[PDB]
Amino acid sequence: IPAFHPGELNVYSAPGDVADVSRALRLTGRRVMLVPTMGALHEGHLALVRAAKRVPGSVVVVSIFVNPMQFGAGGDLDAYPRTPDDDLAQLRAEGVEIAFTPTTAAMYPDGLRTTVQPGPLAAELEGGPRPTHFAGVLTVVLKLLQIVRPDRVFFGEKDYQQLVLIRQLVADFNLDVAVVGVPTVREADGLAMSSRNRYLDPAQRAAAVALSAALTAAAHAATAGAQAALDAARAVLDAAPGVAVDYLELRDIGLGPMPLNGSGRLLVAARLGTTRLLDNIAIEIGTF
Amino acid sequence: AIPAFHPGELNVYSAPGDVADVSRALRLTGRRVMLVPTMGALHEGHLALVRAAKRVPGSVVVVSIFVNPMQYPRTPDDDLAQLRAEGVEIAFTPTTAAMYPDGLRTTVQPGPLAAELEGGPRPTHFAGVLTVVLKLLQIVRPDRVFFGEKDYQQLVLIRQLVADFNLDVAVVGVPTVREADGLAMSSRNRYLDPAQRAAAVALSAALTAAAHAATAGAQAALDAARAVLDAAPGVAVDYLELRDIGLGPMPLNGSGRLLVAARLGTTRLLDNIAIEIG
Ligand SMILES: CC(C)[C@@H](N)C(=O)NS(=O)(=O)OC[C@H]1O[C@@H](n2cnc3c(N)ncnc32)[C@H](O)[C@@H]1O
Ligand SMILES: CC(C)[C@@H](N)C(=O)NS(=O)(=O)OC[C@H]1O[C@@H](n2cnc3c(N)ncnc32)[C@H](O)[C@@H]1O
Repeated sequence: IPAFHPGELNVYSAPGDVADVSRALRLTGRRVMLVPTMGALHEGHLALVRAAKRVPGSVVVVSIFVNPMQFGAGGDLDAYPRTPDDDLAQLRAEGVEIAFTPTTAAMYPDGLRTTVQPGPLAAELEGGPRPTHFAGVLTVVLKLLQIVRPDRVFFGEKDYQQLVLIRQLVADFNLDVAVVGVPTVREADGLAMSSRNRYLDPAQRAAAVALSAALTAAAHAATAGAQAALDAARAVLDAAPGVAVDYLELRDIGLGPMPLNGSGRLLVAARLGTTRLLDNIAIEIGTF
Repeated sequence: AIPAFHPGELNVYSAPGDVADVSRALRLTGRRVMLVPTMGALHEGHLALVRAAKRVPGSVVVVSIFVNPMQYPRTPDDDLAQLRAEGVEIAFTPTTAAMYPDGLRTTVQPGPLAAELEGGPRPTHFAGVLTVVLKLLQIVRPDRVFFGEKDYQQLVLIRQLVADFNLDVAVVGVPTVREADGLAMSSRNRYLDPAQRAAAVALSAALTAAAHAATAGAQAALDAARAVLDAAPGVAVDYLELRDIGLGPMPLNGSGRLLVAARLGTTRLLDNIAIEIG
């Protein structure tokens, strides 16, 4: 096997390497935590890291890979922020012991051959205009799960539809891994932290508070029912300078069609100039 | 707590979590878990897979029996009896509802080979096969998984699954078991009337002739097989194709595979054979 130095950051590029190291560690009793990322790490990613780190006797594997398969059209791929130096320094600071940084050739030696076909949820919301996006995501996440074989895998609630689809993947293929959702990390004014936030100028940055404002307003209005919750969110988004709403939708927590008046998730996607922002929140209908 | 396991006896589990728990406990005790996926109605062709799995030192054999609705009689008690007689220690016999508790939701989409040959008449067949095999691999987590060369295209697509999804299992293909005259063993053979069963020998005869004709090249191999099939009455050839061993285009020399499918009345038969060109 390759070398592993405990209490140090170990960086592996080869899938076989991180696989052997993970397998070895699992036999020594350490529980293996996996945090899949596309790099450009910020505080939101670090909350997943810290959630992983908190599991007693955990070894934390953070993968960094920009997956060509989940990008669909033009140059979303070439436009994705890549800050690899900073990424490894943050992981060192967090006391993460393993970074997995595979090449495209190592992940896709045969191009797109066998792939994962998600359920119908992948055609909705984010999947609407990007009908192959989630197939890309679930395919890469399945591969990472098989390479690393973790006990638990960590995803943010910020990408709630992704989190849900990953739960379906784990259930539907009988994967032996626990999926842990981690609450969204927000700036001081409520803005959901995202790498995309850097594409916002100072005007747009100011208008952007509206997504989380609309959602939290909705969450409190919801004592008055679903229509009140939705109308409150919409009013806030309409009061906001140059925020173009793509969707604002209230669903059950599994992203089915809402109960009558139960527990749910309110999701929004909006454009500020060229920058598409996402946010979501837990909603309880008729409950203070 | 781990379900009861009695060594040297046939232990039957219907719940995925149960066989998962048992397989995990056994590997920890120094056993090597071998998986043999079947749809039951076992014959000597299936038992060859079993015997291959058994001879691995330290092996514990898991035979799954599950009829996939995603990819016609049944004998549960007789199947279990055969496994008992082979000395298999675990049979996994789940229900459709246990395997598919949420219906068909996430599935495996095979590569383009799935659209070819057997995927011609049945264009969603291999999607069903790869999905269920992926599920059984995750449930049992075997060290090795066994498939017959009889279903060569199936075997090749399973190797593609294992490669593409980085699965940590060895895929072992087991030679086709044949009747005394060379007909590949299949439950479908019993449906053949005496004339059809006589004519059916032409598939295997055609392929072995080709394998021997191939010292004279690719075209001589193909022409030999076609002549043999042309000498049989009531044999409707669906395809006869020579490909490389991974089922790509045949290279000019080197190793190949010759595959045939044909219909004798209502019964469809398949066969294939290794070929070495020149
Ligand atoms: C690799 C695969 C999972 C890919 N589709 C992906 O989402 N890559 S990612 O780098 O954009 O994000 C990695 C993880 O960080 C999570 N994340 C991002 N921002 C936040 C935040 N503000 N609060 C909490 N969690 C967050 C995000 O939901 C995801 O689970
Ligand atoms: C579950 C999945 C594998 C499913 N598609 C399937 O094939 N079920 S099956 O019961 O019909 O086949 C079980 C296994 O037995 C193998 N098999 C059958 N006949 C023979 C034979 N004559 N010689 C060698 N091997 C043989 C067959 O190729 C397969 O790997």
